[PDB]
This record gives sequence, structure tokens and C-alpha cells, in this order.
Amino acid sequence: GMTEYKLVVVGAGGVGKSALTIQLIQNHFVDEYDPTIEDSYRKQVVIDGETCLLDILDTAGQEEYSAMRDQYMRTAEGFLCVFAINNTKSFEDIHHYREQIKRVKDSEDVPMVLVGNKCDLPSRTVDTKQAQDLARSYGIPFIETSAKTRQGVDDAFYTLVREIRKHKE
Amino acid sequence: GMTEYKLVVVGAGGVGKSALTIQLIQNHFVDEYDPTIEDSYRKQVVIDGETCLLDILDTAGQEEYSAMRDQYMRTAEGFLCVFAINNTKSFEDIHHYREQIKRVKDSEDVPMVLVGNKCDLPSRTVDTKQAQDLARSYGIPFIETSAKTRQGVDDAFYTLVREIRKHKE
Ligand SMILES: Nc1nc2c(ncn2[C@@H]2O[C@H](COP(=O)(O)OP(=O)(O)O)[C@@H](O)[C@H]2O)c(=O)[nH]1
Ligand SMILES: Nc1nc2c(ncn2[C@@H]2O[C@H](COP(=O)(O)OP(=O)(O)O)[C@@H](O)[C@H]2O)c(=O)[nH]1
Ligand SMILES: [Mg+2]
Ligand SMILES: [Mg+2]
Repeated sequence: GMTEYKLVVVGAGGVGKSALTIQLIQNHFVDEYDPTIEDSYRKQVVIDGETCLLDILDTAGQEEYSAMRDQYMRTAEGFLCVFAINNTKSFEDIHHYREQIKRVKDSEDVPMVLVGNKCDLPSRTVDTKQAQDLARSYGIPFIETSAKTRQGVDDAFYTLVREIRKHKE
Repeated sequence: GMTEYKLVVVGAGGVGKSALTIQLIQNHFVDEYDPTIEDSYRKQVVIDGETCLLDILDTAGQEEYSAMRDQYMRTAEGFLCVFAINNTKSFEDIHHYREQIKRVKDSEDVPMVLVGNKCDLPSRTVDTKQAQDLARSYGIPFIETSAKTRQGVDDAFYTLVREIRKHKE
């Protein structure tokens, strides 16, 4: 049937993983989303003229057991690694998330996008060059996003889908 | 195996995409064809003395998933972009369709014809020069048609096929 793409959003708490998911799914910005809510979202889209379904797991803290986490991490085809451009710690924490994906997927070639969220905020502590440099080093795309403005949210998810398509071609 | 040309008709609802297809297929003008109906038509024709088959998808621009739509947009060889000369909005909407075509065909060199329909009407708000100028900008032909009078309907479709023949030359 219709192609399904299983995506997982990873990153340090507070970077805007839920705001980005919900912007994509529900086309609105939520100012408060309880940190501990972990859940998956399905949305039909058209990417480069291809009608497909995005199956997205919005991840929370790595403390608590999630039955959903097990299946997705196992079966996921693509990952958004999200940092916040006003959170230096979160950008420093990116290599971790990527090394955990490689280990769980037992593979050095997992489709991934590097996402710098909160581009709507005027004091960046993580600049464009540093983000471009990391992504280049990983051989993945970097996309600047605002969950509040919708800036580049579609771009990030569509770029991961395109990255998955190339992993099969 | 007889040569098949897969054509897709695109444009804003109400420009006469269905009227033009049915004029070509059934050699009559239909005043009432459900705006939301999308389907494909196959018709044997003779172009410049070549007996070929036209496989045309008359698009309705609907939301629900259609495997046939996806197949046609991916496998198509040529596109009619249709506006109505008494519909300024529809001519303004032409760039959107061309950009969708570029994205799905993964190319900036896709056989295309710009079609200005309803030249039987005296209330023209989109003049010949502006249509010629857009087509020149895109590097494609512009053809004036009337589904009701059957003016240039054959010309529109046969012009697209010739454009496809040159792409494959
Ligand atoms: N200005 C701004 N605030 C954002 C953005 N994304 C998330 N936020 C806010 O940052 C906080 C954390 O967002 P949340 O989605 O809970 O983060 P998560 O735990 O990483 O999923 C909330 O107050 C959000 O409203 C963004 O792009 N811009
Ligand atoms: N006068 C005139 N009316 C037309 C012409 N082509 C279509 N129509 C009418 O305009 C409307 C739109 O036609 P339709 O085929 O439904 O457009 P579509 O939605 O683009 O497929 C219908 O009421 C048609 O009868 C034309 O060349 N001249
Ligand atoms: Mg959250
Ligand atoms: Mg129609």
C-alpha cells in the first residue's frame, strides 16, 4: 500500500521535539508540552509528488520504560537529531544521540538530519558554521527550524524522508 | 508495441481540464463534469502520420491518496498546464503547477505546454502577450484553446507529444 516512513525525533530535553512534531502534525505551536509525554503521530503527506505516511515518535527522557520506544528504535528508518540554537549543551550532546542510534541499529549508515530549532529567538549561542561543520562531519543535512513560526519544519522532515529514499537507492 | 504517450493535465479547478480531455477523447463539449473526479483516458490517434496512444490523466487536485495519481506524476512524459483567459487567478496559479511538476519529475526540463482555454469568451482578462511572455520565460509553447468550439484542442495535445519526441530524440 501507501509507503510508511518511521521517523524518531531525538535530542536533549527542552530543544522543542514535541513543538516540532505537533507543528508538523497539527499545524500549531504549543508553548507548554509536559516533558514526560512520549507518543507517536501519523500524518499523510506529499513529498516531491509522492503520497506517503510519516510515522513519528516524539521521544522524552531516557529514564523511563516505553514499549513504543523499543519497536521504533528497532524498526526506525530515520532520525531527527534536534538541538536548540540557544542551548550550547544540547548541541554538545548531539554526538551522543547519534552514537546511541548507531549502536542500537548496529549500523554506521542510519538516515539522519541535524536540526537546529528556535531560530525565531534573537540570541543564538550556537552559530550556523558550527552546526554546518558537525553535519558535514557526519555527512548529514543541517536544517534551521522554528516550531513557533513553521520555518523549515516541513524541510527537516521531508529531508529525512528523502535521506531514507536514498538509503534504499 | 504501439508508442504510448503518458500526458497529465494540470491547472486550477474550473479552467476546463476535463472539458478539454473529453473534447479530445469523445469529440464533444461537456458543460457538467464533476470537479472532484480524477481519472485516466486512453485514445489511439495519428500525429504527423504516426499512430500512437495517448494516456491522459485529468487531474482534480484531490487530497485522498491515489496510487494512479502518484504513478502518473512519476512516470509522465508531458504536461498540459491549463489556465482560462477569463480567469486571472488561474494564470497566477500557473507557476505553482510547474514547480510541482519540476519537484515530481526531479527535472527542470520536462515537456510542457501552456494552454489558455475559453478563447470563445469575449471577457478576456489575461491577454495573448502576457501568456506568450510566461511561456517564453518557461521555454515552452503557448496554445489558445476552446473546449466548447474545439479550437486548438488537437493542437494543444499534439504540440505536447512533439515536445516529448524532441526530449527523447
Ligand atoms: N521560541 C521558541 N520556543 C520554542 C521552540 N520550540 C519549542 N519552544 C519552546 O521551548 C520549550 C520546550 O519545548 P518542548 O516541545 O517542550 O521541548 P522538548 O522537550 O524538546 O520536546 C517550550 O516552552 C516550547 O514552547 C521554537 O522553535 N521557538
Ligand atoms: N465557454 C467555455 N466554457 C468552458 C470551456 N471549457 C470548459 N468550460 C466550462 O467551464 C467549466 C469548467 O470545466 P471543467 O472541465 O469542469 O474544468 P476543470 O475543473 O479544469 O476540469 C464547466 O462549466 C465547463 O463547461 C471553454 O473552452 N469555453
Ligand atoms: Mg517533549
Ligand atoms: Mg475536472
